[PDB]
Amino acid sequence: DKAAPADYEQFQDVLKVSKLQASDPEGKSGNKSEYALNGEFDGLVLDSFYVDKASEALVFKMPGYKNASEVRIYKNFNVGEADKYYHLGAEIKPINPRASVANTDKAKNDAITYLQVHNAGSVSADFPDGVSGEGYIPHPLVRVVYEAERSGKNDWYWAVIKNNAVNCGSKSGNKGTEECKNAYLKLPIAPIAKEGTDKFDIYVGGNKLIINHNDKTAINHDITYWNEKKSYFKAGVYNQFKNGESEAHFYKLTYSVESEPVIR
Ligand SMILES: O=C(O)[C@H]1O[C@@H](O[C@H]2[C@H](O)[C@H](O)[C@H](O)O[C@@H]2C(=O)O)[C@@H](O)[C@@H](O)[C@@H]1O
Repeated sequence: DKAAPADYEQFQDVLKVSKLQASDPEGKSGNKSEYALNGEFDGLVLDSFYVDKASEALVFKMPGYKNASEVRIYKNFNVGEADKYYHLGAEIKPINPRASVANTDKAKNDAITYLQVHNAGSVSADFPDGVSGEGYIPHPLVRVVYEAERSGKNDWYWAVIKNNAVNCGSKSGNKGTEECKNAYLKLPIAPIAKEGTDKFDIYVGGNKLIINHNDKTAINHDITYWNEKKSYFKAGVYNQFKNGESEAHFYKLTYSVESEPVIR
């Protein structure tokens, strides 16, 4: 039933420019495993990363709080260039995500992240693609998440946007500040599909973050405050809930560099 994603033409392009980071839910190493660090995914099939032969879905699957199975796209890109927009396209079906979160500990821990724009560190700093370095702050620019319930909305996708470039980590000395208390916009994108897939396109460039869902722009947000941070894409599952396992089927996942975003 399970095959190597590298065998499937529709995923080959994105995999050539990615590595896989995958937690080991019962491993005792305490740091995630990493694979295809050279962008070569031949032979890679795991419980947490495979193609389902029948549907040809790329499956990311992961038990346990804060664990993840995700590809990390190589390019550390600048978000402030005119006419250069970095684009992550995905067509996904989350698999019974309400079941995944059903045994969680508290209402806030009821989320699953599918797509991210994270920072690698400063545009000022000389470190290569594919890794992180000086200037890194421990917050992604945006996560597209499923949330079971928020603000009366049940089973919607949300964009969790970091709305400043401040380090608000536990060792920052900043957690009490206004910037840190008010650091995020959490904005509702669309309910999860009743049937079929949900199509996402993220464009980052020209000092903008654009997020489309089913070809309709849901987020169109100036990100000039982030433009000192080299940024990069991740896609898969990453768990903000306890005591279960998440699963997402990606029927398409693409990465490209465009002269302009699609705004509609
Ligand atoms: O749950 C929280 O205390 C805050 O989480 C923040 O998102 C975290 C996220 O859960 C992962 O740890 C992540 O990738 O790092 C994130 C970050 O932005 O630092 C935000 O959701 C924040 O609103 C929460 O209060």
